[PDB]
Amino acid sequence: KIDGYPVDYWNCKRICWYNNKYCNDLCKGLKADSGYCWGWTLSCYCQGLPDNARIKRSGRCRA
Repeated sequence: KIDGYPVDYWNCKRICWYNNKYCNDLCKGLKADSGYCWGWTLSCYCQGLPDNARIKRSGRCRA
């Protein structure tokens, strides 16, 4: 059970896709039921994912 800012795959989306629920569906895939993106500049923010969740991976748009 971990919480933080999960990204997509190459961090090409500033660690946050775009819409609010747009990150909840992907976060839910990582078991992060409560997953919402800050529509401002705080990247995505989901809680309830595994310790191996992919968040704060750093690295510029890898794609």
